[PDB]
Amino acid sequence: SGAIYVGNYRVVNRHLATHNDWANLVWEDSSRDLLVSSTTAQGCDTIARCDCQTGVYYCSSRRKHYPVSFSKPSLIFVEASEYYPARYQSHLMLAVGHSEPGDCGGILRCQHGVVGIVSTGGNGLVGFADVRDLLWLDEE
Ligand SMILES: CSc1ccccc1CC(=O)N1C[C@H](C)C[C@H](C(N)=O)C1
Ligand SMILES: [Zn+2]
Repeated sequence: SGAIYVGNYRVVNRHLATHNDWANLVWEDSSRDLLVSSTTAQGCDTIARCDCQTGVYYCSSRRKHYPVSFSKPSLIFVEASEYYPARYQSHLMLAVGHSEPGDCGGILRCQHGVVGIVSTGGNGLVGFADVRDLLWLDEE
C-alpha cells in the first residue's frame, strides 16, 4: 500500500483504490495502474520533472529504501495477477529489486522529487508506474 500526496491530490495504484477514492475521482487509467482522487488537506510530496534513471524506492516487505537504476517509461508485458489479466502496461519502468504484491504504492524518488510508485514485481524485479508526465498534478 502507499500513496503520493501532492497539492490536493492523492495518487494511488488503481487496483488498490478505496470507495472514497472512486467517490472523489479526478482521473484514472487502467493501462497505467493509476488513479488520482481529491483531498481536503494539502500534501507535502513534490513531483520530479526530469529524465533521471537512478533513484531510491521504499520496499514495505523489507522496511527498507533501496537505491536502484531503472528503465525509461515504456509499454511492458506484465503477467496475470489477482487484479489484472496478463496484458501490456504503459508508462512502466523496471529495476532489479525486491518486491511482493503488498509493496505496491511504495514511492520511487530521485534528487528532483517523486518519480512514481511501485506497481509490478517479479523474481528480483520491481516495476514502477511513472507520474513525471502528469504535469497537472502541480496545479489547480
Ligand atoms: C510489487 S508487485 C509483485 C511483486 C512480486 C511478484 C509479483 C508481483 C505482482 C505483480 O506484478 N502484479 C500483481 C498486481 C496485483 C497488479 C500488477 C499490475 N500493475 O498489473 C502486477
Ligand atoms: Zn530526477
